[PDB]
Amino acid sequence: FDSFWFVQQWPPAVCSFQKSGSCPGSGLRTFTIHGLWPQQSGTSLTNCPGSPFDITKISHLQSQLNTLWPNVLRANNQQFWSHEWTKHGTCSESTFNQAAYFKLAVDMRNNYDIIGALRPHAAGPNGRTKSRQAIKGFLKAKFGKFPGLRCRTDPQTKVSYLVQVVACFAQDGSTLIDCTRDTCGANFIF
Repeated sequence: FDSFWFVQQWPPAVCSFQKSGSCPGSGLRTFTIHGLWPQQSGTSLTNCPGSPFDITKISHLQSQLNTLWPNVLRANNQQFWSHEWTKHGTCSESTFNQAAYFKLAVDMRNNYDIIGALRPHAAGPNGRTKSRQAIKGFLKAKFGKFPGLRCRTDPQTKVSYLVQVVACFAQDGSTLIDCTRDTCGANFIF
């Protein structure tokens, strides 16, 4: 792999697309971790053969993980961590074992406070229209590089909502680099 995509999601927006059934994320008011995806040639590496998920290897991080990496769609956190490790984590196992991988994600989250970067410039979430250029600019100002913005379109109203923010990292897992792909248009609701 040549880089990492550190993906954070906005729980309320994510759950807004679940028009049936429960969605624990409906009540969260902070960006949470979706995942840390190893990349190669502008594409996500997935389902690499590797070690099976082992909860005892990340036992010392259970408090941080339950707070920062909750399953927002269902009330089973461990299953979410297991799914993310098997689908993405195994692809960077040659240099980051399971314990270091989850620690990386937690550290990244603690060092990339999205709302904290937006709040002072009146760009915090308020269910109103925001500009892709403005949001990317504010984040670049605070963190030094351009983030990747991901959106989803409501099938009923055709309105676009910001659901995830990506921070791109070099393969060392600490050097921030510019992201180059957004799925958001010029404007979206946040």
